Amino acid sequence: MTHSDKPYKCDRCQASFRYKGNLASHKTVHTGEKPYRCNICGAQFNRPANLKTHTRIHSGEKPY
Ligand SMILES: [Zn+2]
Ligand SMILES: [Zn+2]
Repeated sequence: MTHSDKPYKCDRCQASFRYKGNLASHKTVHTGEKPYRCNICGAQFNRPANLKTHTRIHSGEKPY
């Protein structure tokens, strides 16, 4: 058993909410819809998975 009654909570800080609209309202507080940005190229990503795959090219440790 575990505590869980806020399906719509900010997965960035302690803040939590039971409504999706409220979450969006709270998101305005952070002011920065750019979690990850590639300085090398300039691409913006909302997920680290894509960034990890993107780093694949930048992965300098085996040129050939
Ligand atoms: Zn937050
Ligand atoms: Zn890049």
